[PDB]
Amino acid sequence: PVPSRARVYTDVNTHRPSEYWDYESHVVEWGNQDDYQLVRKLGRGKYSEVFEAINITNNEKVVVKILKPVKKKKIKREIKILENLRGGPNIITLADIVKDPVSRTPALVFEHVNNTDFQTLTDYDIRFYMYEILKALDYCHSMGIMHRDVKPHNVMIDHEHRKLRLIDWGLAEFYHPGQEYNVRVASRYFKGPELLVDYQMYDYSLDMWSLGCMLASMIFRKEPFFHGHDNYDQLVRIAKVLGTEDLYDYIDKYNIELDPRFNDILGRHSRKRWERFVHSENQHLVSPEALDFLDKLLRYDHQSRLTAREAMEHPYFYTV
Amino acid sequence: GPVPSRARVYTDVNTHRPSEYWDYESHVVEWGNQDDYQLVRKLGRGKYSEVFEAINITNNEKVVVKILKPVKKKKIKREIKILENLRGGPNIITLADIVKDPVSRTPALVFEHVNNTDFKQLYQTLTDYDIRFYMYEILKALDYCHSMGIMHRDVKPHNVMIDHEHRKLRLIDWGLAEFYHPGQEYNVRVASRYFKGPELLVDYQMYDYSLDMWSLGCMLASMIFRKEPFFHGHDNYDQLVRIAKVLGTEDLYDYIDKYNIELDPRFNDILGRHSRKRWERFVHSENQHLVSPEALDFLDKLLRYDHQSRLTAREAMEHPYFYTVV
Ligand SMILES: CCc1ccccc1-c1ccc(CNCCc2nc3cc(OC)ccc3[nH]2)cc1Cl
Ligand SMILES: CCc1ccccc1-c1ccc(CNCCc2nc3cc(OC)ccc3[nH]2)cc1Cl
Repeated sequence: PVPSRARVYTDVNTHRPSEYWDYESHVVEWGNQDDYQLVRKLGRGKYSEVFEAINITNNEKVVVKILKPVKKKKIKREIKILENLRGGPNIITLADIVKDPVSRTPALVFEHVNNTDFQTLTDYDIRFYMYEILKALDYCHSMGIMHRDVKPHNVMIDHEHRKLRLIDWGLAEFYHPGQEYNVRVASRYFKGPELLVDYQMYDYSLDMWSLGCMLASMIFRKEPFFHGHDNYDQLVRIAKVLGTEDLYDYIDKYNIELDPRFNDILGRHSRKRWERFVHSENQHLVSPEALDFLDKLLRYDHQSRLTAREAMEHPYFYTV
Repeated sequence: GPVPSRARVYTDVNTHRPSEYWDYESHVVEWGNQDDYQLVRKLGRGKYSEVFEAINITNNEKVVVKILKPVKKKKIKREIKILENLRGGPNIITLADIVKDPVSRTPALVFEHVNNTDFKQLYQTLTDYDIRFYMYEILKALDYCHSMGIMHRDVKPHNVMIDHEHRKLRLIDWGLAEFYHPGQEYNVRVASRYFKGPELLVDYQMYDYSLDMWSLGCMLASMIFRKEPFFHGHDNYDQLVRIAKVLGTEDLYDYIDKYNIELDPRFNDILGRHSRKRWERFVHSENQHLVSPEALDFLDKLLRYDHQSRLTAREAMEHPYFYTVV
């Protein structure tokens, strides 16, 4: 395959000392979890359990994410990235790194977030929160980090305080030009074309594809927008909207070899117009600006997608 | 008999934990294969250990291998359990592996590598800021291990490794460490002569984390005054006389009376009568650049006969002497 690199923040890690991006060499100081009393379980992840807790030293609520130590290297990676991004705009704030004295199970302690469930959402609300996610993305990309798991589940919102946080940095990675990354990242519905066609030299632009999937689901009230039933089928769902002509132009541009599992399922599909997804229940959220912005996000060619900084200057945000 | 005493902080941390945490005799040690490590050079030798720099042949990383002379099996289980409990704590030496050589079957502990700077030459280059910085780093380790219900019981310069280039500090050699249980009567034959707290010297067995705070105080005094060691006893009885020559014999009697301690008759002919000295007395041309009212106030609050009056590690971290450190 043809090599590729990010159009923005290409060498931000290259120009930084190894201590910034060498997470394997990072020394983790595990404090005592006795300073936190667990209150209740909030939810479960594939390798984590999140709890609401109280910091007994200052009577403040916190969130404790207890990690199943399946891969030690991955825990070091998440901790290093969270430490590097700590305090960045709309990034979940790592407050402490602790282990229970008896269990010795790794646990991450974060700032509390009064997560609203979610209906009454306005056109302005979508622009507002989309801009808030872009602030987090332009910040983490500028810090040489790809989130690689952008989806609604990883965005916490406190609608009362108009506060948004990008969470779960467990799949995040440092961007190095020319690096070949594992494509088994992100959640099925939000996997970029690059992951599905097994193109390993991807970049921050993957997060922009995921953001586009979120936008399409909201404005069209179709969740998920690209509803694959497996990783191969996911690419077919994309092809049913974007067309198969541009998919071949993409794979040809990067000299990608298509897995033979696509042979019997891909078929032939026309490129659809975004206006076709507009209906009576969603028309109050759709506008020419929204469709133009969406069109500039959902592109097979990762290099042609808007960057988070370019996306922030789009007319769709002129009102925020 | 003597008046009972308990720690002012972290009193019941082990009492409220399941026996698995502190019953080291029942702990099952999994001894791995030492073939993954090649010994490079000897770093130093302890009374019952030899510490080597080694290379982990599976990942080409340097490690530290402590080969223990298995004189007391229970003590090895204790050290292993404590190191396992504290594994990953701030400024605590990190146990990486537990191994036995296939032929020798000698117990060996494998730790994270530490680039130990020789301070015998950099003792002269240290600044007031450096002493406050490294003292704060030791207090992080102590407040952490105490919070984990562990007393180190051998706090001294030899058991503190510093990589000055990276401003990295590690509290090592947990061979004498013990689990704190309120009301437990401990062996007083712990720590190293110069660093022994008065509780040990007067054979008061019901001591606690505060013992480590006296030892830290001896280290602070030897550094800021450039007097190594600060309390230079020639035997364990004489060590108390050297402390009394500074702290005075009036406060020593107030201490033993408070806990109804019986003073060993071996003290009769050597203790004498001594005035309480002012800390400013130890200031001289060679060390004045390391001394300040804050430093002497902090030292005065560590070096107290009464173990209960000494600052805890958490109280010590909030002292004005540390206002200048992160
Ligand atoms: C209105 C903004 C918006 C624009 C476009 C597309 C979607 C959305 C959106 C819609 C809903 C949500 C809320 N997602 C909830 C996130 C969440 N995981 C959690 C995990 C937990 O424990 C594991 C607990 C609470 C959690 N809470 C976030 C977002 Cl960003
Ligand atoms: C400025 C730091 C400081 C502030 C206040 C009082 C003392 C000190 C201090 C001064 C020097 C040192 C360094 N000690 C190194 C100890 C050490 N064990 C070793 C064991 C070895 O084999 C078993 C080999 C080398 C070793 N090397 C530590 C400390 Cl904590």
